[PDB]
Amino acid sequence: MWQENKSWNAHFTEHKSQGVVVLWNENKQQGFTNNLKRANQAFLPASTFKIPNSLIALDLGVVKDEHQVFKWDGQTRDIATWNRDHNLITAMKYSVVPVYQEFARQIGEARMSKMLHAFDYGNEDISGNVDSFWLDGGIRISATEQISFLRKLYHNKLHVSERSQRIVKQAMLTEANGDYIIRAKTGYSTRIEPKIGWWVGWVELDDNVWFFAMNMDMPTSDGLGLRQAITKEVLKQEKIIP
Amino acid sequence: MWQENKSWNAHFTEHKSQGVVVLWNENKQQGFTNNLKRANQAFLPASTFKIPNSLIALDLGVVKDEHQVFKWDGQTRDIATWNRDHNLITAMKYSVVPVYQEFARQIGEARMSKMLHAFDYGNEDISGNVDSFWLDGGIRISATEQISFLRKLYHNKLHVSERSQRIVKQAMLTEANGDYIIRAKTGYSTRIEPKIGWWVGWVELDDNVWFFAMNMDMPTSDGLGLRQAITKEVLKQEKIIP
Ligand SMILES: O=S(=O)(O)c1ccc(-c2ccc(S(=O)(=O)O)cc2)cc1
Ligand SMILES: O=S(=O)(O)c1ccc(-c2ccc(S(=O)(=O)O)cc2)cc1
Ligand SMILES: [Cl-]
Repeated sequence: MWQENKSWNAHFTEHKSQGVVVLWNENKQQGFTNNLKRANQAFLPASTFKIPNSLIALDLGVVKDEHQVFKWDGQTRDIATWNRDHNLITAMKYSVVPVYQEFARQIGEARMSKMLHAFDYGNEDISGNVDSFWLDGGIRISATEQISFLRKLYHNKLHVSERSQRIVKQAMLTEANGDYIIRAKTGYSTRIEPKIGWWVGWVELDDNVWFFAMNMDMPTSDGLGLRQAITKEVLKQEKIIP
Repeated sequence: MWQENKSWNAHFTEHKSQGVVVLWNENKQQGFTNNLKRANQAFLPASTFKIPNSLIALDLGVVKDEHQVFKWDGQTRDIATWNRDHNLITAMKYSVVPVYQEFARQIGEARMSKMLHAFDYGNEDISGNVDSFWLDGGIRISATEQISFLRKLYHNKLHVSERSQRIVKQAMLTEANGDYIIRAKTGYSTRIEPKIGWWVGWVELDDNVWFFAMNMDMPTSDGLGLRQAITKEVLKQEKIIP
């Protein structure tokens, strides 16, 4: 069911990095990883939590559709793409934290806890601040737990409307060409050690889907593109993408 | 409403070709084309009909979802990608006619005719074989009529469920990167003169969507790649994509 391939560590060492990549072959019901232990260690989800947060806001009517505009609050922040109006698509694409903090406040603690319990998401713990617990609160999730959550979403099995799940999967769209489709979400856990970069999602092929969940040590923002670079190197090594 | 911009004709003359490109700026509600007459000339839709065909098959339950596998019927045909099992996603990607002919036969002429009238689709005529009328029957649609149909699909305003429209828009996914998303459908009218190629769809940006419908003279299959190349050069010139 699960099997270890330490050859992938070469792609992390090439960049003075350390992390885990978890792959799940859906047709084969078989998984692969370079580090079985780290694959099952739980971290703050950071902005990968925007996937469940989006599903919850949509199912509860906090967000009516993927076109609804959440207007900039006028506060100029460090990330320039945040200083503008957004909808669900662009809020996801640029990980616009302030938009999702507003979602979390509207959802509230009671509804957020009950939804995460129904999702079986990570340790299901929302302890901490209602609008920041996924960045510095008590919630934790492993790479394999991310995949288990992503598989339910792919098959429309979560306890939200199929419509909510289809909208979030549209918003997760990251890349598409004649060879594959990638639906994924980045994340960067900075507030609580150890600082890690996330990348979770899946690769749609003609005949199959490969779910993936990776995280890696990330001491600064400069290495964030290594998330994408290293995952693709593993995908290329395993003959999943050309 | 429509502004003629015949500088685009340069992009057709470079490649020994002739045709029309039609653009619709959704935010501004203004349209652009290099040839208003041809923009309103109605042709056989060819495999661009796979968009309404998909919508009807899904709304009637002929297609359960985008994952349902439709087995190869065993007959080896000239296009190698057709000689395999398909789902809705890959049947649209590779324009697998025999799969959609089976859809059309199950839909039947009565429901096909009723649905195209509800869709306001072209001249709404399905005379000929129910499983080939978009290739050699009486149906005709112009580039501007493709735009108006696609605009309803984008806004979920066609007379089918929101679910069917979301699934078909997912299946139209052609290309996606950090700059744009293209949902579109190719078509090649081969059986009745004039032989023409189609490309219809839209380009999703952060802040806007640009609908497009193009067709061009296509006497040989060697020029089919010019549909996307010419369209993209127009999009590049208009600063829609980089
Ligand atoms: O602590 S702040 O509230 O100012 C903060 C700033 C930035 C981020 C951030 C960074 C990168 C990414 S992503 O590259 O992984 O998508 C996602 C989110 C999170 C929190
Ligand atoms: O007449 S046949 O039944 O043998 C036939 C053969 C080929 C095609 C065809 C060709 C190209 C494209 S596409 O490049 O626009 O996607 C779509 C469809 C249609 C019918
Ligand atoms: Cl999509």
